[PDB]
Amino acid sequence: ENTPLFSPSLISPDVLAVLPADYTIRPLCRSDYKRGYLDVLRVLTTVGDINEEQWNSRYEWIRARSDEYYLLVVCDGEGRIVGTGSLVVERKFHSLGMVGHIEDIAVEKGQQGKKLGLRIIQALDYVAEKVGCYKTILDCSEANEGFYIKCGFKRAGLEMAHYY
Amino acid sequence: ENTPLFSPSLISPDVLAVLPADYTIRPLCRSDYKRGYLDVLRVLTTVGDINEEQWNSRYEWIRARSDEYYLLVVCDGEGRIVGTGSLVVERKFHSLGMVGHIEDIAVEKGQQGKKLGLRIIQALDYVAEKVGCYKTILDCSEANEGFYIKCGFKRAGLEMAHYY
Ligand SMILES: CC(=O)SCCNC(=O)CCNC(=O)[C@H](O)C(C)(C)COP(=O)(O)OP(=O)(O)OC[C@H]1O[C@@H](n2cnc3c(N)ncnc32)[C@H](O)[C@@H]1OP(=O)(O)O
Ligand SMILES: CC(=O)SCCNC(=O)CCNC(=O)[C@H](O)C(C)(C)COP(=O)(O)OP(=O)(O)OC[C@H]1O[C@@H](n2cnc3c(N)ncnc32)[C@H](O)[C@@H]1OP(=O)(O)O
Ligand SMILES: Clc1ccccc1-c1nnc[nH]1
Repeated sequence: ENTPLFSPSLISPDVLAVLPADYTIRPLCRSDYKRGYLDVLRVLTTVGDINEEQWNSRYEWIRARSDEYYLLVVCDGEGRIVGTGSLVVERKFHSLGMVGHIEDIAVEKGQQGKKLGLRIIQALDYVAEKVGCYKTILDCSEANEGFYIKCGFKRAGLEMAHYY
Repeated sequence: ENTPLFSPSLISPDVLAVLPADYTIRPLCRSDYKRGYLDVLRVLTTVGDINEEQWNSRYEWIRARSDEYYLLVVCDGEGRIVGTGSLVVERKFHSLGMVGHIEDIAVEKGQQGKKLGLRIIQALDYVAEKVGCYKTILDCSEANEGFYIKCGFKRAGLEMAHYY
């Protein structure tokens, strides 16, 4: 239940080197249910009650796709998840090339503005580079553009949406 | 080898109703190697030589992920693929919700400006709706924004990119 979602060898040594004392960034593991992962997600959207059975099934589902869905967490060294982010690696049918997609970055409100979001993005960029992505992309609002600029991203196009 | 990538029941009846005579939109199948699929892709990027062995292996790879990677084609009714597009369905770890991502839309140059790109997008939107996506998103350049506006998309944010 402490078996990481993906290899810890995919975590940037340079990011680990600059985290606050006792903090770590690491792959999700199944035991993170107990470390307040869903609480960090509540920064992003309303989540809902989820029980350990459901968590365990959703964890086996993502683990079946661990060559695509890279979920990592920032742990405060006291058993509390305080940040998360996702890299989804799109393996094309670019001479069969690969694009990383950054998704669902969240930092607990009380821990915001301490570079933990930057560290999460640096870590997801390092995963994507390591697995052979030529680029990482993400969609953002006009309001958090300046966050992604500080993380070394540049405007590349427009996000278009269609609602049902 | 005529076994479709995904169920033909996911193809919009309304789109099939308005295609030019003898044209169809349908899931990719393994035999599409022989119908000039790679030629349509050359509208998007430079592809390279790929042999039938490689095609067959890449086809089994996508078929293993046919709950995520929905590739469809426009067939002219004379054995020629003249358009393609992809829907990638992102199943979240939104109360475990789903986002469609439209990718790699291409229409052969000689068949452009006849509504085949619109039909491809309408068809991919219908797949996403049917499988339970709350929204479909895509990234585009400023130059083809007006194409997506005509297909019923609206600007929703910015695409940011990070190169290696
Ligand atoms: C692709 C997606 O994930 S979109 C969803 C993004 N997530 C959310 O909107 C959820 C709510 N917000 C958050 O969780 C956080 O505020 C995040 C993840 C956006 C940013 O994380 P934080 O830990 O707060 O930011 P962090 O301190 O790492 O920011 C790095 C730098 O960007 C700055 N910054 C942070 N947010 C913003 C912003 N919205 N606009 C401009 N600058 C910003 C920080 O002040 C810091 O600047 P510095 O280098 O000059 O110190
Ligand atoms: C998310 C992604 O896939 S990004 C990659 C997009 N693909 C490419 O750039 C590859 C090259 N381009 C193409 O293959 C095609 O031109 C496509 C797929 C962009 C559009 O396909 P087409 O079949 O040419 O367009 P289609 O005739 O369906 O266009 C529908 C309407 O939009 C119009 N239109 C098409 N392209 C554009 C454009 N770039 N700007 C504004 N309007 C456009 C058409 O004239 C038509 O207008 P109407 O309803 O008034 O007749
Ligand atoms: Cl294409 C895409 C775009 C944005 C977010 C995720 C995806 C994806 N899901 N599986 C593979 N790729």
